[PDB]
Amino acid sequence: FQGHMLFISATNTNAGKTTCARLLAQYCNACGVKTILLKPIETGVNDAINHSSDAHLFLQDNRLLDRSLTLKDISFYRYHKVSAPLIAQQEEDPNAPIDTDNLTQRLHNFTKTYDLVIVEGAGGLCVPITLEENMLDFALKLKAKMLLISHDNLGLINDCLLNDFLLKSHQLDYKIAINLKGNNTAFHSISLPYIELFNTRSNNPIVIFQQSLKVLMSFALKGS
Amino acid sequence: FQGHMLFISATNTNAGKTTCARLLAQYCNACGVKTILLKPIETGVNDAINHSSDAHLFLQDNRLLDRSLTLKDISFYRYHKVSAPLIAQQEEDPNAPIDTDNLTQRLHNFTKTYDLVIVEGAGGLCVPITLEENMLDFALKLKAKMLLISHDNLGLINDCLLNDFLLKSHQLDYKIAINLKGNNTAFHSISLPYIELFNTRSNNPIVIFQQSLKVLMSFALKGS
Ligand SMILES: [Mg+2]
Ligand SMILES: [Mg+2]
Repeated sequence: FQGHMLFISATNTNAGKTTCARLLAQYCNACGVKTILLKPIETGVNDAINHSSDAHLFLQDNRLLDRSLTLKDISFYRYHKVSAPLIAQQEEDPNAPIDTDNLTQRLHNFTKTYDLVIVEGAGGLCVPITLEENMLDFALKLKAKMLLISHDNLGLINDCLLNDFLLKSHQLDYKIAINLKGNNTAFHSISLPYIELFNTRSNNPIVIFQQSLKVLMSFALKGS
Repeated sequence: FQGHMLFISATNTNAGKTTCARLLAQYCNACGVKTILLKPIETGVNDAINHSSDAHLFLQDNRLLDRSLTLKDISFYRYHKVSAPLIAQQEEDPNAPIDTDNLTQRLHNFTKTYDLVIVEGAGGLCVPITLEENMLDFALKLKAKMLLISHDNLGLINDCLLNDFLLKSHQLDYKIAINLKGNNTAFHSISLPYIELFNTRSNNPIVIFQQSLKVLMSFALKGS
């Protein structure tokens, strides 16, 4: 086959997509699985003045494999507004709706040259990209596997399970992984006991990202 | 018929269930719709030392209609742990799993004496009560209408739509209302434009709670 593709979404903005994506791509590359990081859509940016957007961080990592990469090779629709992409596009670029067919082509072209293509979304599964499509729809069009990153705070149970319900209702392979931050041991006392129970009762368990680099590389690469 | 019943859930703990419930019951009572507030399950409490839990606030309001009410008349399963109810119950009261058949009886008994029975949940729709049931399951067993309160911050779009997807997938009447706090005008610039779009495209619109006291009383009381 050509390279595999893994979409990274989240329970909430700031849950840890970018941190986790970069740690997973680093692990994969260290294991000889040639992996690129892409941020096709990004809001809240001003590239004239700031070089630490998600796409810039991914570009830094990516140039360790290809010096010739530039920002426009890995991020395609970029907006100043800190909002859903649909809204940002309508306000800043009214004559250029986001074209997910184009994005699908561009992202799949990287499966020629990489073993794994990691695609970070924006905003969450239900966040609108176009009038007709949300991030999940985009992931479905890509035929990617899905890694949903959860925050590690009170509330994670509800948030994970809301996403579980949406994902299990669609035809894609997915995992949910909690981004368990340093210095949080309330998690183990408050939320973990339910995660444990859920995992005995579910055929698709919720994992802890930090425990799961090998498992998640296996997931991303398995099969066709 | 006997009195109507409205369940109040939320996108997230602290979104504003209790504030909104109390404002809606106050409005209803001022309109001559005799309304009680119930908090059947509550975690994170210590009644020996603190009298400002949700049940205590509801009791304050409720005693304006019935001096004889006490806390145990309106809240039935109460735990110290700040966690999902299932976990709190398993740790603090291992021999008494929450009995939603009992709760259904107790809550319906209030439809004899009230025009509207408002029931606040805990935690969120997917938060576990028993091994088999979450808050949504409880609401379904009650045959209540559902009011889902959303926070007003960036992220509300995703959160509302995740809940929308779950609710529309089940057989109940529901509304989603944003608790738009004082001093937030970012909402109108960032999130409202999408809410507006969504509402033109949906047969069940997302409303703003503060604009909607009349509409929400109408919703709660309509029909059987
Ligand atoms: Mg990011
Ligand atoms: Mg409350």
